[PDB]
Amino acid sequence: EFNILLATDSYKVTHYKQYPPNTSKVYSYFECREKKKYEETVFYGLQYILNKYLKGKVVTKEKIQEAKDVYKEHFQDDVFNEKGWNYILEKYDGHLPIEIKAVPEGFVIPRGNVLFTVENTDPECYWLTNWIETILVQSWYPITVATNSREQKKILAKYLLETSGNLDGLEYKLHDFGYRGVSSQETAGIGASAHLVNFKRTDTVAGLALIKKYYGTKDPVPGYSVPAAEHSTITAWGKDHEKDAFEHIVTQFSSVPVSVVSDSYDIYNACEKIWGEDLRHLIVSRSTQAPLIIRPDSGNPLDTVLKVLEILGKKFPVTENSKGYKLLPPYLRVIQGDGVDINTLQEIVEGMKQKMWSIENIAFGSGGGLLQKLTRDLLNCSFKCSYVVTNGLGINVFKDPVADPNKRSKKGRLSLHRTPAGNFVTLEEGKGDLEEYGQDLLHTVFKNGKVTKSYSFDEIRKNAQLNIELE
Amino acid sequence: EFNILLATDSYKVTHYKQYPPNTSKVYSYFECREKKYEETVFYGLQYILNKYLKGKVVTKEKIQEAKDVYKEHFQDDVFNEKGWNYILEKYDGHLPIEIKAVPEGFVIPRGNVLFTVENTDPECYWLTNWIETILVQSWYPITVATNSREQKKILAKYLLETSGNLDGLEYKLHDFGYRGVSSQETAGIGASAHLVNFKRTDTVAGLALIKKYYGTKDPVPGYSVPAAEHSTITAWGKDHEKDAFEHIVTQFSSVPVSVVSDSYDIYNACEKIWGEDLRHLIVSRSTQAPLIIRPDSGNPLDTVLKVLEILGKKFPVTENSKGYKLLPPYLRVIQGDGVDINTLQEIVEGMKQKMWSIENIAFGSGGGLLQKLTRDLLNCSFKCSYVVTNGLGINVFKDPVADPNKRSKKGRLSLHRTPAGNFVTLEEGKGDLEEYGQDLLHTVFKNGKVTKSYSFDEIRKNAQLNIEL
Ligand SMILES: O=C(/C=C/c1cccnc1)NCCCCC1CCN(C(=O)c2ccccc2)CC1
Ligand SMILES: O=C(/C=C/c1cccnc1)NCCCCC1CCN(C(=O)c2ccccc2)CC1
Repeated sequence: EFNILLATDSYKVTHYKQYPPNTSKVYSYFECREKKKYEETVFYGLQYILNKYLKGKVVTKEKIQEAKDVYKEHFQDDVFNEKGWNYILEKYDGHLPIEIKAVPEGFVIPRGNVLFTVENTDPECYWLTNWIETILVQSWYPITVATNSREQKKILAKYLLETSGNLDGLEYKLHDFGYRGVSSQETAGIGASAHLVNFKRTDTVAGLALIKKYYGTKDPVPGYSVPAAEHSTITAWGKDHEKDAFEHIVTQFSSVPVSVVSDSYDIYNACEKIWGEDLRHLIVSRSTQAPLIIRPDSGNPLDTVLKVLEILGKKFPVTENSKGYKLLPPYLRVIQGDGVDINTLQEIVEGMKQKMWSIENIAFGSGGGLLQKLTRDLLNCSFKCSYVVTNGLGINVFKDPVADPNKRSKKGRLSLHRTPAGNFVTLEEGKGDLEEYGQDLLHTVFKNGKVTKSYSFDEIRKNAQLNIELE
Repeated sequence: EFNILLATDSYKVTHYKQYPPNTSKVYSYFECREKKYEETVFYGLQYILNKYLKGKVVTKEKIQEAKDVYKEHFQDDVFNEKGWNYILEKYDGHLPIEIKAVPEGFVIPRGNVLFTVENTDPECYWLTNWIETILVQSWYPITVATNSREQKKILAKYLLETSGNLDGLEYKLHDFGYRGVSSQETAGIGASAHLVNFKRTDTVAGLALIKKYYGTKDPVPGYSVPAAEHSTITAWGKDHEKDAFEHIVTQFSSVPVSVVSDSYDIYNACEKIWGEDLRHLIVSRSTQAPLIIRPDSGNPLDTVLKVLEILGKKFPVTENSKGYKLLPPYLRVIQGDGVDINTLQEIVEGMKQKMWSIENIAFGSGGGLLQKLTRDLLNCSFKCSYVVTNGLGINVFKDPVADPNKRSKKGRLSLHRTPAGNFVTLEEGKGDLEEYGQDLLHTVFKNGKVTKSYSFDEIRKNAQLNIEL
């Protein structure tokens, strides 16, 4: 069973001996710190952490003793605030005397703004605010996946609008293939859920149960999949029987969309001769609601996409749409799901545009790039103390390292506001109290062991919409 | 609760309908495919077998849940309810799978078979690749362990060169990665992988994983040290940094303590606060309880070098037997910002050029150690190599025309020692020719049971550096 006393950076066990004596309040905040582009971030995932790990009776006698026993050996020393944890157990029935205020989930906020704040609600528990830094900072991951996924949606929207005149099907154009490429089962659920903030297609099934339990949707499920082959279901037929494999698979899935990985031996042969000639009659007969989707999976991603489109365009009836771009027949599409990240996605769609191929023709799968190849420094997600009360006097505190101004933190009590022009601003030094800037956009989401304000996944999706979708 | 029927890539739900009719066996293998990182540490499969694959993993309720979810997820009924029911009824929900693997902690060159998977009941031909997704997640502990060991090699080389020995090596790279990983579960897994090579970690989650799944003779596999963070310095107020420092070193007067010193001005902190105002509180400390000064910003090499130059003029420096400079034993440095395998190399080489012993310093690494890694780094990959259809075995493989690096191995595989004592993987069942001695893979899982396992102490032994041995 999870033990919050064993869920912090080891050194934090020692911090109750380090704060100034007579400190009754430690107040800290989280931001995606600005860096001298990812200019705005999607706030998502705190609600998961609050419910799974922080709410309710999280301290017990047994948990205190287990931590005491572990830390004794881990430090080869007795440092450990047994009395402080005892206090929470006795006085609050093991509920954390902490108040957390946050911007609503799904909100899209520029870099360098306060996203949430954390403070103790009992003077005895001044040490607790930063104890939970470690667990709360892991919110970096769903924030960063959701943000990077949204930035890819923006690229897709731009090019789809340019080459087709509308955004039909945008939400299906980036498909999560990342389950095997993430570091754990828990990470898979969290990351998949964050991608679904922006899109509707995923093979990372773990995201579904996460969303159902912690957020919820009106619809039965938040994400969808489609039948598809893997190399094993092709190669198992034998090298001389690739066509037999293709024929069997498209016939098994004759009335639903089906993707068939076509690069086991020679992608270009498969497109030109197997799909384009030998099995063409099984493809041109298909429904618009049940296309064949050809899936390359190797080679230079742009070069391969372009050559695949070139081959198909000569074997199948191509039209030119109202924008002047080439369009495959509706029973045939392509998905590129190898080596796709935000940079290569851009290169591919721009390449297609230059060769006059509509983005209607293609969708993308992304695995490692979408869910794993991300770190906490991408958006500089960071948690810092900005205000303490010592001997009954509040003081505004901060770091400001001489050699790195980018690491300077904010001072004092903070609030987030709309500007007169409709943008965002973070007020420092308790200045929000002057009420010159309308209401604080941070809301209490956690107080004294209870989750006080929750968002459905539908609300989050609405909050994270692109401007172009709004238009 | 975990449900293995909902723990695969969605498209694999549809694969039972795509294999050749009358297929009775699907046999697959995992390798770190050949294309830096010439050899990999095999670690973490045992965690997966015990936590997710062993025992009764199918129930009626689990089957109904998955059926209900997939109906909505596909907007269609494609789920193999019959196949999962067969496992439940015939085997009391235990997986009819056999997995063979190299021993954990083993250090093996790229492009070798590390484990194999096959069904033990013809009805369950589809099950081999159902569990691809979970098993392939072993990439992460393999990669963390491997990259951590590569850093130990660097530290070993330079500590040996600058000091003449390896004393303390296992304390020189400290895991700071807990906040920087993607989840609690990842934290435990990755921290445990670093502990294959080192003994210091602030990622507490790894201790419990190791105790539950591997075990050590010692009470715990990893250790920590008291240390400040910016909040315990800055809370004192900007004009009271000296007060914070004094309080902290006085509270921790008889144990090692690290104190982050760059809140406002690292160079001032070192030269004036530690080097002058509080010097008397440092030179009185025990060799068993040094002050460790922690910079945390600026260019990592430049800042380490300047910090060392400052301390060397404020404190008595000696020259060790190798000709390198050494701080007094009550004073050390830890650099824990921006450290990855590349910057680690740059720092120690820069220290060596300026005649500073590696004895003076340790490294903390967070995102670099536990998060900034992908499955592409070692090309960790699972592929089918052998099938039996209509009673005939067939060697199968992929070999994409545009990328020879993605070519996979053919047929039944085995791992052997060569005459020179190296590893070789034999394909096409050739291990059965008995020209290369015994298969080095062992059966680790069979029909719901873990059949062979390793303590964390043995894993550490297997993962030792040549220089250590
Ligand atoms: O190939 C796999 C999964 C592979 C996988 C999974 C997991 C791990 N590793 C690999 N899944 C098949 C997805 C095919 C979906 C198609 C794409 C083309 N398409 C559009 O572009 C579109 C047309 C009209 C409107 C909107 C979009 C129509 C829908
Ligand atoms: O500063 C932190 C943690 C900060 C943190 C944690 C978590 C997250 N984010 C930040 N931990 C302090 C560790 C200090 C250990 C010292 C290093 C110097 N040293 C040697 O080099 C050595 C000398 C002789 C023999 C062997 C080694 C002696 C041991």
